[PDB]
Amino acid sequence: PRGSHMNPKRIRALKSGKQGDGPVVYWMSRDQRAEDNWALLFSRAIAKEANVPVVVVFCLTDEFLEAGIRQYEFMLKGLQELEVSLSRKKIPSFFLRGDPGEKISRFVKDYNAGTLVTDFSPLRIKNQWIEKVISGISIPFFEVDAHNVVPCWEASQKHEYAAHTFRPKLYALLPEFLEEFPELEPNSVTPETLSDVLETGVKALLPERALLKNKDPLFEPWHFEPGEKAAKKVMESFIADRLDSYGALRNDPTKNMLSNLSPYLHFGQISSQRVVLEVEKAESNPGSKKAFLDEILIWKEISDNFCYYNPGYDGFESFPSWAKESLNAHRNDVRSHIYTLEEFEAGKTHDPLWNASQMELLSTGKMHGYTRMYWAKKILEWSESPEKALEIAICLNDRYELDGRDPNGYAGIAWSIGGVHDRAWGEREVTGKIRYMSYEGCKRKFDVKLYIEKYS
DNA sequence: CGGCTCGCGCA
DNA sequence: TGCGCGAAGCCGAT
Ligand SMILES: Cc1cc2nc3c(=O)[nH]c(=O)nc-3n(C[C@H](O)[C@H](O)[C@H](O)COP(=O)(O)OP(=O)(O)OC[C@H]3O[C@@H](n4cnc5c(N)ncnc54)[C@H](O)[C@@H]3O)c2cc1C
Repeated sequence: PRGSHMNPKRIRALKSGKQGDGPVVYWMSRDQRAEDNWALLFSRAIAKEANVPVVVVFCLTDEFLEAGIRQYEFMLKGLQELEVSLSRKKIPSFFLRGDPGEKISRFVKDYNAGTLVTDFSPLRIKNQWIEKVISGISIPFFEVDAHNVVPCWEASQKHEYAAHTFRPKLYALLPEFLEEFPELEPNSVTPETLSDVLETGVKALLPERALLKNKDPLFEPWHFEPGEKAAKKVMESFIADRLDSYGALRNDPTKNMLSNLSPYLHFGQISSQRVVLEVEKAESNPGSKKAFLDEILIWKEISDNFCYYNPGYDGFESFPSWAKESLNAHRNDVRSHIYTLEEFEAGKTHDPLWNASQMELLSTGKMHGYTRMYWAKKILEWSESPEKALEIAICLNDRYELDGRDPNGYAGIAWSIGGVHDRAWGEREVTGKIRYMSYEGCKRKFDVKLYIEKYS
């Protein structure tokens, strides 16, 4: 589809047809950014060879009622900044409200689009929208992987059992797909208010707000500034101040040594390929670079491999055969404790370490990467069944995490509860052969009293 | 067959 | 804190 700096393996055809005489339409969803976006670049390249302008369309769905204000404001404020960025490049952006299966097909017919492009997401609801759009349009429909360094359908053609089998496949394709991004050329031709959608949506989510006793909100919004510009600053400070000590202080929740990039990486406000490009060129601790590259490349893209090849990624059926047989045998085991969804949500357990972990989630929207393991595994230990544990963890993870509703979450929860991408460990009660984490094990690895005292 | 992103005993 | 071992089931390189 033309291009010199454009690898054709990044784009695949969802529907064939005669290319219309209208503008090229980029259905933006996962990658909400103007820079370092292969989908927006491939849309501009197709627009250049056809001598037509490119436009961006974003469909705001009713999915925001399932989450809260913390994710709604973080995403909508970045789209307000993105609207100004695309305007400087003469790219007009259109924001629709409703079902994408019906709104995109109507926008395509109304604007007389010539070609339709969208980004890649392995989630179930995205494939449902794509099949609805294919049946309602008659122009070519393409899909570009702008979230992974190596395209998901190109890195592996099957479900990967572990990371030690996915690691050689990914790193073998890095010299081809790891490249610099070309600049977004502005439009040569020419062709709802986001402020009202923000005030309307916030007023609908106000009753469901997380509060404390004196009716004060629990969420602290000053920890992470949303937007494409702020995501660049978070990367720069991480490379300059936090990348050196990353390899040694990554599992210490009392130290702020993480990249803090998952809120921006989830909404697509920053390209993970851009982060890899800068980390590769940075002269820092070699063990710290290898530890970070293993996270943002192997573990981030293998979660896309998990959801894309297992349509029941949020279910007990996606668990391996050894894990399902172990969890099934311990179904009748008496639990030491039993808490419901409301008691897990308010942090009213007997474990001050688990409660402090839940408080960091409710107040900042980003639980530390290490405690999220202990947070999820203790749910399986103090719940009715593995299905209820999977249901409570997914609920709290997608409702209060800023990086929630992400393929990393369903793969991370399945790792902690179902042992996905893990192996079997010592036999125990209730949990069986699933990996076990203890409060005493965290006491020997970091100052637990400091973590508890920080979040009450 | 070899090696996989815990708890535990011991410097 | 840092290291070596234990307990476990299975992939995949042959
Ligand atoms: C039960 C559970 C639930 C999770 N929930 C989510 C979620 O909803 N959204 C989410 O983005 N991550 C989730 N993860 C992964 C992990 O908790 C976050 O990626 C990380 O804590 C975010 O902080 P960070 O970006 O500063 O981490 P860093 O150490 O800076 O990691 C850098 C990047 O690497 C990737 N990464 C790191 N660790 C993992 C991992 N274990 N799996 C996959 N990718 C990883 C992420 O893209 C992250 O932004 C979850 C993990 C677990 C165990």
